[PDB]
Parts: sequence; C-alpha cells; structure tokens
Amino acid sequence: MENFQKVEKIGGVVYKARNKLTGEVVALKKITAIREISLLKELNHPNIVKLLDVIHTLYLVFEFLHQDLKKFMDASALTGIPLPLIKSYLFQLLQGLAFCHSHRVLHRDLKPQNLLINTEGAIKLADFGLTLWYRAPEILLGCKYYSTAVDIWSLGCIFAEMVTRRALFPGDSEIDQLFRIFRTLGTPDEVVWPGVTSMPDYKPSFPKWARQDFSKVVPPLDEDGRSLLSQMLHYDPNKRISAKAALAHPFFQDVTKPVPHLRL
Ligand SMILES: CC(=O)Nc1nccc(-c2c(C)nc3ccccn23)n1
Repeated sequence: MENFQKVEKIGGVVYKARNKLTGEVVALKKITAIREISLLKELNHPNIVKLLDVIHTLYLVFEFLHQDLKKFMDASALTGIPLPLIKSYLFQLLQGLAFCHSHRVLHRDLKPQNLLINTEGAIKLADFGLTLWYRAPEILLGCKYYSTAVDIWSLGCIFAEMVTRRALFPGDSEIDQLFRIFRTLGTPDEVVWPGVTSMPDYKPSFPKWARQDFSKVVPPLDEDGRSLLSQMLHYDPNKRISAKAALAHPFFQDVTKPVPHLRL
C-alpha cells in the first residue's frame, strides 16, 4: 500500500488512487475468500469493471471509471435519458450478466450506485462476486439457494427507473419492500408462482392486492419495452427471462451505441 497515493474518497471503503510509480489512476477497495477473489481476476469482459490486482498483505485494485449511473440519472432528471441511450445501456448490462451467469457467478446486489459509465458510451458491472429497492422477492421470502434470476429482477427495476425517472419499488424495510412489489404486480399465489406458499417467510395472512396494468407503471415506454420488462419481473424465478434470451427480444432490433453528455 506504500505504492499508492489516495486521491479522494469515491464511495469496505473505495478510493480513487494513483500507482505512485506506474502512471495509473485506479479505484482501490480496502476490505476460501482468497481463493474466491482469485477466480474473479480471471473473469474478464468489456461490461465488467476490471480487477487489476489482489493485494493480500486484503485490498482490491480495480480499473477507474469517472461516473456512476445513479449520479447520471440525477443530472438527467429534468429531461430524462434519451430512449436510445437507455436501450444501449440495458443491452450492454444484459451482455455482462449473460457472461457472469454462464460461469455460475451471481452479482446479488445490483443497483445504480455500482453501475459505472464512461465518455465512450460504455457501461460496466462492479462489486461482482464480492438499500432494498432492487431486491428480488425470492430473497425477501427466505429462499436461501436463489439463482441468477435475482440479477435479472434487479436490472428490470433499474430499466424502469431510467424510463420514468422514479424508483419503481422504494421500500425502507423488508416488509415494506415486499408490500410495494405486491401492490403493483398483485399478491402472488400458487397460480402465478408454484411453491410460493411454502417459502420460509411466506405468511397466509399477507393482504391480497390485485395486479395493475403495466401501461400505468411505465407509461412512456413503448409496447416492446413493456413486454420485455414484464418478463424480467415475473414472480417465479424459473419463468423469469434469462439474460441470453432477453438479448434476442424485439425491443433490441433497432439498438445503437449513443455517446452520453457527461459533465465531469
Ligand atoms: C466514480 C466511481 O465510482 N468509479 C469507480 N471505478 C471503479 C470501481 C468503482 C467501485 C468498486 C470496485 N466498488 C464500488 C462500490 C461503490 C461505488 C463504486 N465502486 N468505482
């Protein structure tokens, strides 16, 4: 760590830093684990933040990117992110997740704060392999052996927030999170989700709300985009669309790679 000069606090704790002798600016994270971290160094992809070095002496040295998606959404709040720029970001994240998922690795806590962007129009996943708003309902209902579907759920909540400029399900506790999901998509039962009533934290006493129309939940989104969102938010994890199959959805027929307007 004598080889690094802390520039500033970025957001254990994460620091922007300069390799005192090398030229690189980098993002430095101060934290069976050692072996797990060694499997991540080899998990390299254009939509995954690069893990440069693992220093057990345990610090993690990542590639640096200049902005997170949460701050970018706040700066675009007045006018909103142009739809072609929303569509490009979703397409790329789906590529990232498809990659992770084919090597059996989950993210588990996806959110706007850990999604990083550059001037080139690229978007990357961070915290891979290491707020309740983006949490999948199987996690809330006590399933202990949850699947890659938990990430697809989280990415759909994020898709929706970009389009509407509001958080889809902004809960401040586990039961609040759950009841907001229920009020929008209807309380789940054995019809839509087989096995649901025999989950560790399921209660037969849950209120029974009815489902709302998707044209109400994300109005300005066109029909292809609303179709894909409803398959990313299916209650049953085995019905939820996989990353690979979402990439072939007709929503991405006309996809491009626009450049964003970033003020750094
Ligand atoms: C502006 C910015 O956050 N850049 C950046 N580059 C690379 C990595 C990270 C990073 C990593 C590795 N973990 C977290 C957690 C929260 C926010 C950013 N990060 N952050």
